[PDB]
Amino acid sequence: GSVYDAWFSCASNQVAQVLLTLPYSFSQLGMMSGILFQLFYGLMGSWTAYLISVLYVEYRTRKERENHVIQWFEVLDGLLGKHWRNLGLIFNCTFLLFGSVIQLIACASNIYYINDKLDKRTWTYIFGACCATTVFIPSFHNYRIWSFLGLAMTTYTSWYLTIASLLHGQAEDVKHSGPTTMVLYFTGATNILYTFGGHAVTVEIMHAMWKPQKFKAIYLLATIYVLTLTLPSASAVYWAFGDKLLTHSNALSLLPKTGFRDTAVILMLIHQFITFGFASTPLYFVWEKLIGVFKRAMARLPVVVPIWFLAIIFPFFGPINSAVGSLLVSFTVYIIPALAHMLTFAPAPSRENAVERPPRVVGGWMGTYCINIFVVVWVFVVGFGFGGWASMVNFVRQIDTFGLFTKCYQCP
Ligand SMILES: O=C(O)Cc1c[nH]c2ccccc12
Repeated sequence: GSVYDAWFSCASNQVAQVLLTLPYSFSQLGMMSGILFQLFYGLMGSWTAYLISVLYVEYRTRKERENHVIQWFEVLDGLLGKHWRNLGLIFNCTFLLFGSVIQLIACASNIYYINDKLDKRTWTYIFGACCATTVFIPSFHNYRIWSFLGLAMTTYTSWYLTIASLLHGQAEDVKHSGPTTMVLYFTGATNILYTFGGHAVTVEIMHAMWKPQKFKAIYLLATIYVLTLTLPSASAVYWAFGDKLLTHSNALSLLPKTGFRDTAVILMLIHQFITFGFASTPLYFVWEKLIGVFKRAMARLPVVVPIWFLAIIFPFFGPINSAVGSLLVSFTVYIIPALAHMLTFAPAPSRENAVERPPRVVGGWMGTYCINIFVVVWVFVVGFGFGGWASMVNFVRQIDTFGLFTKCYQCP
């Protein structure tokens, strides 16, 4: 894969469905805090990808001096022993199970907005089967070169949301109460945390390059483009509708029904189904290996049954993003990538003999360790501590409001 091919991957593996939920998040944070968090986590999310990049280079160089595919649960094994391999494997697979569920919930939610004759829960049955057929495909890693399409699908939707909101225009009923409560505020901040970071598949992309060393720069440019997709779409939609978004998690529910809006759903539905096969093809690999194992394709289904159940019992499109973000992404994409870097380079011989030197601008090892400590401290307290509690108390509130196995979420 070429260097530019990866940039299409880091930009398509980024916001897929959360792009629709970001406007809902700002209604809980306010426009000011909303912009700052995306920039704040955008840089931290881009910084942790660098941490995953130096770790991968260190692993391969050590292993080459003493191969077809590498993954995160194996890089930790080589550097920090098998104890971290189990730690990384569980958190990644748990994030893929729920991360894959979010796609199924999003697909069912989006389709409802072009054909409302069937309720959203029923659409989870139809799309659940259309997402359970992923077991009948050997793998999607071989088709990671078509990521340029995913960027186009996300690019059009982001530019529609901002342009459509601006043309729609706000009205007298529109109000912007900003951070009304801490439960809502931290729930929104967790959606932005869930948005950025790398999504745990940042180590597989690097192995496809002719020169994996320069990935750290590519991701930063890939995150800068994402901010161009999220900052104007989320800021504009919030401006047009304001607090009305609080009861409308999906931005497409508020924008007027139009042929252009239909395109947003159709293009976005494809991008989420493919993103569903990208967040489940690793699950079908670990799962089959664990059980030892068309004789194989059908056997993958057991993994899908949890995806159906979670997607149907908790169709909470908006709040689920925060529930996954605070408990799993905060420990899978921010804290573990940061702890591993600190542990591996803790010994003096490893640090001095590091394959790649630390950045001069950051300030050498002293700067890198200080930043890594901040990442762990900030995400652990705000990302997991406050974010987890606020997300959970907001998540359970959905159960009271809409009930278990709700027929339809946040629809008229
Ligand atoms: O970032 C998101 O909205 C979710 C997402 C996009 N690509 C993914 C790959 C694996 C797991 C989750 C995601």
